[PDB]
Amino acid sequence: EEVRQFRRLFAQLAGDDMEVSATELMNILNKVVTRHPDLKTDGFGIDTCRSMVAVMDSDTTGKLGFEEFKYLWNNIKRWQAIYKQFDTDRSGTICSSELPGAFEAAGFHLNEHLYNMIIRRYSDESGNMDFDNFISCLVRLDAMFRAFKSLDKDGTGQIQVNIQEWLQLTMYS
Amino acid sequence: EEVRQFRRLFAQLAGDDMEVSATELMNILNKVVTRHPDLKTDGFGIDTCRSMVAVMDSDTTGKLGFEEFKYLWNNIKRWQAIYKQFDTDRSGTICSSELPGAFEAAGFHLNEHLYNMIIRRYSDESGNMDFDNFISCLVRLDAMFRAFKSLDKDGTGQIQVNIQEWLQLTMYS
Ligand SMILES: [Ca+2]
Ligand SMILES: [Ca+2]
Ligand SMILES: [Ca+2]
Ligand SMILES: [Ca+2]
Ligand SMILES: [Ca+2]
Ligand SMILES: [Ca+2]
Ligand SMILES: [Ca+2]
Ligand SMILES: [Ca+2]
Repeated sequence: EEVRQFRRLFAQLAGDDMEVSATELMNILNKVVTRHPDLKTDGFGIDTCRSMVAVMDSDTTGKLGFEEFKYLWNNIKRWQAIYKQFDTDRSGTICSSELPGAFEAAGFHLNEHLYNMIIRRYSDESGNMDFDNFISCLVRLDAMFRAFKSLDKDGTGQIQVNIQEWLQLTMYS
Repeated sequence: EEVRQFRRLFAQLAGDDMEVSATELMNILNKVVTRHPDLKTDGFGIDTCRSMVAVMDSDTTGKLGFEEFKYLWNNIKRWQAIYKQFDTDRSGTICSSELPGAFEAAGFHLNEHLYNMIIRRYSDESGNMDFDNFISCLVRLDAMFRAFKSLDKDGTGQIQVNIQEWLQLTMYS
């Protein structure tokens, strides 16, 4: 039943070219946030959505196919539940003191230095991160751990990255 | 005279913390585009501006100091002139056939594969790129070349990193 329902959701979202564009993704995510008054956001904007699609577009078609979209969408569902669970003051936002528990719950165990860098790059002047910023961050963070793992074939925790690979991974993002 | 005028522009823009925030950068860049009706754009948005500030924030204060802002602003000026020069049909946008000349004029030599990625990430469905997208792309592209070259002083074409280093280098919206 869930497999059939998800297939229908994808079919209706993707439309006539059978892939999910940045605009299509933006529009469905903004529909989600309308339904959840407990998620504070200024909206998912197009630039943020083009970045999400690029970092998830493993076959470089420009758009998200069934499996690419499935991976992203199920992550967003999980991360949404986490954001609500770790917003322990109901601000509708994740503050700097809430952030480590939320990221750790999502399987990302970072250190103070890296949390500080995340807050600086993604959170506002008060140290608060809203829903679109949080989802944009996690999608990227997950992709960057996955890219590292794919290059660390010998399991040493060091990767060698050539210039071409570097430009692909940073620019198509 | 121009040194004095630029110092005044920065002082008035940066205000009471003497650094330029993503919001302050957004506001001045949108003022620029108002003055140049020959540059087509849907505006500089906040997410794009937060990314620009982060990639330019080499002393990790969160905002752009005098020298950081000077380096960014002078790049934007050069790239704006290039955009007008390589828009050889006066559309107010850079098409896929105008892009290589514009990037080459800005010093960047990329393979066909990378251009295809950049056009998918930054250009519209017709292959046309607007002004904010063009500037956002070049600021990132320049930053990513500088980051890599700093870590490959030898010119091996390869860098070695651990996960912390990787995430510091790549966690840029
Ligand atoms: Ca579609
Ligand atoms: Ca794809
Ligand atoms: Ca909260
Ligand atoms: Ca936001
Ligand atoms: Ca300021
Ligand atoms: Ca700074
Ligand atoms: Ca043109
Ligand atoms: Ca634009």
